Amino acid sequence: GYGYYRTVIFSAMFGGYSLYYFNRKTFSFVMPSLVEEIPLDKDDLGFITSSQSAAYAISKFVSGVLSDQMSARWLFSSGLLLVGLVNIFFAWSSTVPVFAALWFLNGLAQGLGWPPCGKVLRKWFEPSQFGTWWAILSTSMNLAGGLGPILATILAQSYSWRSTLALSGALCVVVSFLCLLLIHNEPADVGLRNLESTLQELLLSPYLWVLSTGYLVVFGVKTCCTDWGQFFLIQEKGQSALVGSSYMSALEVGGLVGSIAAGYLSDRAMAKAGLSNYGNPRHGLLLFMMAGMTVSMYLFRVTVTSDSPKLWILVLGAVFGFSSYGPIALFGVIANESAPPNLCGTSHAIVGLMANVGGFLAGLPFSTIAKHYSWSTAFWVAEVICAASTAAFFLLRNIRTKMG
Ligand SMILES: CCCCCCCCCCC(CCCCCCCCCC)(CO[C@H]1O[C@@H](CO)[C@H](O[C@@H]2O[C@@H](CO)[C@H](O)[C@@H](O)[C@@H]2O)[C@@H](O)[C@@H]1O)CO[C@H]1O[C@@H](CO)[C@H](O[C@@H]2O[C@@H](CO)[C@H](O)[C@@H](O)[C@@H]2O)[C@@H](O)[C@H]1O
Ligand SMILES: CCCCCCCCCCC(CCCCCCCCCC)(CO[C@H]1O[C@@H](CO)[C@H](O[C@@H]2O[C@@H](CO)[C@H](O)[C@@H](O)[C@@H]2O)[C@@H](O)[C@@H]1O)CO[C@H]1O[C@@H](CO)[C@H](O[C@@H]2O[C@@H](CO)[C@H](O)[C@@H](O)[C@@H]2O)[C@@H](O)[C@H]1O
Repeated sequence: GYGYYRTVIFSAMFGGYSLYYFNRKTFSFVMPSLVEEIPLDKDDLGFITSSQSAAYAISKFVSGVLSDQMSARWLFSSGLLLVGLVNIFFAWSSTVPVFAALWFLNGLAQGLGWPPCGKVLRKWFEPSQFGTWWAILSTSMNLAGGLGPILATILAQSYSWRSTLALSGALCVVVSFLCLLLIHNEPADVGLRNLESTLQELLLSPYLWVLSTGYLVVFGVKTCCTDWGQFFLIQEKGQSALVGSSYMSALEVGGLVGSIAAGYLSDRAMAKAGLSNYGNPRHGLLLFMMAGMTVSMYLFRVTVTSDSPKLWILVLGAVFGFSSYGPIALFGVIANESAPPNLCGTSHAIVGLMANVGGFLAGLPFSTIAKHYSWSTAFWVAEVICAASTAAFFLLRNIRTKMG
């Protein structure tokens, strides 16, 4: 009788996470029609966004460490209420400091979304199907971000800005009780069945640092290419400004399909596996996609000129997105799967912590080296770094897998 329970649990988690991500960018969704009532500038916008980003960055790690002990049913609902209440309070106030102080709590509550879902997925679904549903659930954020602007446009036309956030908060509070009532933390509670590791042992496993370095390199390269690619294409390749938007759209469209396909293929690879404590069945795609990333970077840098047509650029962007948005999901799955059953949350939190520094590296230093020599001089550096990391991961493949 696993079918009904799995269906209802996944539906509840999908709706809950869609609402969590929708109630995170609602400020940006309603921003246009908010300056006429309260006169602001770009500095206030930066202040609020920075406060939210810092709060989210801290809360992700804190929640990831905490969720290993507290229930994964009383977090996924408490965070959603808090988000809804903060949204309502934002709706019923109009001044910069209350906005800045409320959005900090918004981010702090937003940080409590994923770890409970990951824990429930690990302790409910099969070990050979844990990557497909992970990838499918990850697309709720994409769906919310792609459909939200349209709903905001058709809603704020017939109402005001304070008339939208109140409804969003009411919806969040209403659905919080449903997600609390429907989610079962473990299959043993109902009456079904499913199938000694200190934290120091987790911190004393080389595989964790290998995964951390891989995630750092992949995320840094992706951030660099998705940030300064338009500037490279508009100031060195002599292309029209129109091709940048198409290039980014192709990159995102390819990335979504890449994530889903990587999840499904890695899950399929596990069925035909001679389970052991050495190696990893998901390592084939964790290397093939990185090689594809390097090849696509080389082709984008070398064989692109004003003579090149639009189709070539679109294909290159799609291939780069397909090869770039997959290894991130695979790193997440591997870090949340190769850990002791009572320490899944901590390992994922430590791996994800290694991404803020990657973003910082992909930020100002890249602009500095571009300012000193050129854009191509920095893209070549990124290329060689990625190639060296791919090689190093290639030789270091049979390292011990099970942490602890
Ligand atoms: C108890 C703390 C203990 C640590 C102290 C060391 C320093 C701590 C600060 C580091 C940290 C929290 C640390 C988390 C917990 C650490 C626990 C580790 C324990 C190890 C055992 C906050 O770091 C900064 O975040 C910046 C906000 O961005 C702010 O700088 C201001 O903004 C600057 C430009 O951003 C300007 O220069 C200027 O406007 C300010 O300067 C700062 O106020 C804040 O300090 C990490 O924040 C990072 O989150 C990521 C989110 O992805 C952010 O990436 C981006 O964010 C958005 C734009 O940023 C984008 O929209 C988003 O697309 C992109 O992803 C990063 O940018 C950064 O935000
Ligand atoms: C099993 C899946 C179930 C179905 C759900 C998932 C599939 C739906 C995907 C929807 C999708 C694909 C667009 C092509 C559609 C064909 C796709 C084929 C499948 C569908 C048949 C829409 O992507 C665009 O959709 C547009 C609206 O249509 C938005 O325009 C807006 O509207 C204007 C006025 O309305 C306004 O001026 C203005 O607000 C916008 O300009 C764009 O903002 C949005 O990027 C992807 O959305 C998702 O992609 C990711 C990429 O990482 C993006 O997240 C990013 O993360 C950071 C870095 O990772 C980025 O730095 C950050 O910027 C971004 O947060 C977002 O894009 C996210 O939302």
